[PDB]
Amino acid sequence: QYQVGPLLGSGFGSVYSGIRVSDNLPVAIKHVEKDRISDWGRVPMEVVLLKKVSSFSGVIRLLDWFERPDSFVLILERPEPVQDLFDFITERGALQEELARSFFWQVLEAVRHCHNCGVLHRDIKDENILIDLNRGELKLIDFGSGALLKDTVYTDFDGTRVYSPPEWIRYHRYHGRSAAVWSLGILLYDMVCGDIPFEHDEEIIRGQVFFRQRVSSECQHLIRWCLALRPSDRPTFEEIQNHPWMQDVLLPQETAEIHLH
Ligand SMILES: COc1cc(/C=C2\S/C(=N\c3ccccc3Cl)NC2=O)ccc1O
Repeated sequence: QYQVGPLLGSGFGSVYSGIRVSDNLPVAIKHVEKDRISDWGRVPMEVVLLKKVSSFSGVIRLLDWFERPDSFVLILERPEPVQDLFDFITERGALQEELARSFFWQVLEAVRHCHNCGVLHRDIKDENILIDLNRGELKLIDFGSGALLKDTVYTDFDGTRVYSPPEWIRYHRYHGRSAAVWSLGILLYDMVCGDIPFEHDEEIIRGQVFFRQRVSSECQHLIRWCLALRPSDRPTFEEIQNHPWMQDVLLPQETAEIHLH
C-alpha cells in the first residue's frame, strides 16, 4: 500500500514521509496512539473533522485511514516541495507585508472553509500551516485538537497556549469564532514581526501589543483588532477580509514567483 520514509515530525503523535505504491503519490503517514485520544465520533474526532472538510487546497486532504490494535494511522496528502510556516519564518525572519497579506488571506479562506463544514480547528498557528512552495498555496494541518463548530461556549482546550485568547486563560471559557480570530491575530503578528507577541499568561491577559518591527499602521490596526480583549469587540471573518490592509491580495501563483522562487 504505502512506502514509509523519514520522520517528518513528532509530538499530537508522529508523522512520516511516504509514497503511495499505487501511483508513487507523495503522502504523509500520521500515527496517533489510542490512549491519547480523548475525543471520538467509532473513530477519533480528528478523522470526522478531516472528512467534513474534504473537497479546495487550503485544507489538508485525508486520503485514507487505518485502525490498528493501539493506534490510528492517517494518510494525508503531501506537497512537494513543502515547508511549514514556522520553519519558513524561522529561516527568513519577519515577512514583507505583501507576502504576509497573501498568506494571511489564504489562511482566512481556509478557516472560513472549515467553519462552513462545521469544523473548528482550535490550533491555528505557524506550525500547522504548510506552504506548497511551487504553487504558492497554504494548507491548514493537524485537526487533532479541533471540534465540531458550535455557537455555545467551549470549556475544553488542548491547543497551543500562547495562541489562546484571554477569556480562556482567565475563565476557561471561549466561543469558537472570536477565539479563532484571536489566534489569527497572534499569527498575523508572527508573520510581520517574526515572532509571537505574548509569552506568559499575564501578557495575554493584558493584551498590550508592542511592535518590534516596522509594521504599517493599517496592519497594526487589524492586528490590535483581532487581539481585542473583549471577544465581541473582535472583528468577524468578513470584517477582517474587508479591512484596508487586506486589499489587493496577490494570487497564490504570483506569490510564489515573487517571494518563493
Ligand atoms: C509536517 O510536515 C507535513 C505534515 C503533513 C500533515 C500533518 S502533520 C500533523 N500533526 C503533526 C505535526 C507535527 C508533528 C507531528 C504531527 Cl503528528 N497533522 C497533519 O495533518 C503533511 C505533509 C507534510 O510535509
